[PDB]
Amino acid sequence: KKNNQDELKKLAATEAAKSITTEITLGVGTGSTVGFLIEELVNYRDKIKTVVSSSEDSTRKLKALGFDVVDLNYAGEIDLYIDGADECNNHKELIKGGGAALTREKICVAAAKKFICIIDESKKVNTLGNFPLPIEVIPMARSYIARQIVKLGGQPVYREQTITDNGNVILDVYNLKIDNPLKLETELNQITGVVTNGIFALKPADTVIMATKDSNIVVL
Amino acid sequence: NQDELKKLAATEAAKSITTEITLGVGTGSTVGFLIEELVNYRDKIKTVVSSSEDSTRKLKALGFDVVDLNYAGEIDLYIDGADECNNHKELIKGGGAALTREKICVAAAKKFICIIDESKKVNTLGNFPLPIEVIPMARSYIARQIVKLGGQPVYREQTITDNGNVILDVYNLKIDNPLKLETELNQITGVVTNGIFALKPADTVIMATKDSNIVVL
Ligand SMILES: O=C(CO)[C@H](O)[C@H](O)COP(=O)(O)O
Ligand SMILES: O=C(CO)[C@H](O)[C@H](O)COP(=O)(O)O
Ligand SMILES: [Cl-]
Ligand SMILES: [Cl-]
Repeated sequence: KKNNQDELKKLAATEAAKSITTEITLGVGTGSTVGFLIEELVNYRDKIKTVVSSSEDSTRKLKALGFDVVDLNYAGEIDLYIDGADECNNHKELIKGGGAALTREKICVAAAKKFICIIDESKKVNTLGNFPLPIEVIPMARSYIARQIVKLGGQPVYREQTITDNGNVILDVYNLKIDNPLKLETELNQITGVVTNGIFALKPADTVIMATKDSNIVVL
Repeated sequence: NQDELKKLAATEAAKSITTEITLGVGTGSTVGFLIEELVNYRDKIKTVVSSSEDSTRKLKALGFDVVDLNYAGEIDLYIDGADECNNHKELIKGGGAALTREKICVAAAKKFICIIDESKKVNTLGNFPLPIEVIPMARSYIARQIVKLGGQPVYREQTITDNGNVILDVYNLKIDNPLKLETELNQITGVVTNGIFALKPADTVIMATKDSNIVVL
C-alpha cells in the first residue's frame, strides 16, 4: 500500500516538473511527495536559475544534489512554487503543515506568481477537516491558544518533540467543522500568538496535479 | 523629569495589587520602575509572568520566581507601558521589541493596566512608527505589502526578538481606525504580531501629567 502510494506521488511530482519550461526562480515545497520532485529536478538543471526552499529539510536535500539555495529576501519573487498538501478539497483549498513547514510554505505561496500542488488521490476530499489542522504558535501562547481552540469546538493536541524551523511549536487540531475554509483561516489568524495556521484558502492553489489510483493524471 | 512621572505612574498602578494574584509584568523603562516597586507587594504576588527576558532578568534579580505562561495559566492583572495611547485606550507598543509576548500576556489577562507619562498621550496613533514583528524570510515580501498601504517600513538592524524574529518599524501610516488596520496587518502572511493594541485595548490607563498628578482614563 505504501509502495503503491509512493508510485502515485512520483507520477504527480514528475508531471508537475514539466511546467518548468523557461528560466525561472523555482520555489520548492516540503514532504515525501516533494521529495520525488527534488529528485526529478536534476533533469531540469539548466532551466532553474534560482531555488528557494520552504524548509531546511528541503534545503538539505537540494544542496545534496548540488543546487544552490537562495534566501527569499535575495531571490525576490518566485515564478513557480511546487508543494504537497495533507488535504485538498473541491475548490483547491488545502490543509498543510503535516511536516511542520507550514509557515515558510505559506510565505512561499504568498510570494509566488503561480502555486502548483502535487497530491495522490488519498488526499482529495470534499470537505477539509478529517486530517487534523496544524497551527504554528508562539511557545508562550500555547495554553492560551489551546483554550481559544476549545471554545471553537476543536481539540488541540501539542505535537511533542517538534520545534519548527522558526523556533515555534505546533498544535494539531481535531474535530473542526471546516465547511468555510476562507472564514476559519481568517478567524485563526486573529488569535494572538498564532504564527500561521494550516489552511491554504485565502490564497489557494492555482493548479492541483492529482495522481489517481489507476496511475492517470487529473489536473484540477 | 520624565523619569519622575514614569515612577509616579508605576507606583500608582502597583496599588491595584490588592489580593493574592498571578501578576503579569510588561517591558520598558516605565515598567522598570514598577518592578522596583514590587518589593513592597511581595506577599500579594503569588505567581509572576514576564513578557520579556529583559523583565525576567530584572525580576529574578529582585528574588522573584518567574513562571512560564503555560504553567501559570491565566493572568489576573497585567501591567505594561506603551509607546502611544489614543483617546479610546488603544495603544502602539513594541518600541522595546517585546510586542509579541506583550500581546499574548494582554490576551491571557483578566485585566490590563497601561502606565504612561503624558508625552505618550495622543489624539491619533501613528507618529511613533508602528513596530511589526515578522518572520525573517518574509521581510522583503511584507515590506512591499506595507509600501502598497502607504507605509514606509524600516528594518530595525541588529535586533532579533526573543522569538527569533525581526522588526519592521513603519512610518507614515494613517491609523484613524486602529481596529481595522490591526485586523488587516494580521492577515499579511509572515507577520507574527503588529504593534497596535486595539482589538483588546487597555482596561485602565494610568497617566502621570506634567504637574505630577494622576489621570485615570
Ligand atoms: O505541508 C507540508 C509540510 O508541512 C507537506 O506539503 C504535506 O503536509 C506533507 O506532504 P506528504 O504527505 O506528501 O509528505
Ligand atoms: O511595548 C513596549 C516594549 O515592546 C514598551 O511597553 C513600550 O516601548 C514603552 O516603553 P517605555 O516605558 O520604556 O517608554
Ligand atoms: Cl496543548
Ligand atoms: Cl509584491
